[PDB]
Amino acid sequence: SNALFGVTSELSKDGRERIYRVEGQLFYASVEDFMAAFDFREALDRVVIDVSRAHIWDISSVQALDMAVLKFRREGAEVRIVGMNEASETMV
Repeated sequence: SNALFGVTSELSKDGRERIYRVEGQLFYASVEDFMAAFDFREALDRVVIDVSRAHIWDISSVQALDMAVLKFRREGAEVRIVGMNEASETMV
């Protein structure tokens, strides 16, 4: 479900970088919805995934973030995560 989390994004003026902003609760039950939030095929030099406003609750949701990162990297982007420390405090 995407009831408990949201993803928005903003593209740079040159179209070369996209920042995704994730907010709310990330649980294993919503992994497929989380994946569907990203456009992995976009021609980008850089992707930022900002999870500073999100809470990761389980290791499946960590692995889903890692997979989104890997998929952007395989499509040629330099990828960085912002807010991992804050998002990871809930990983219980």
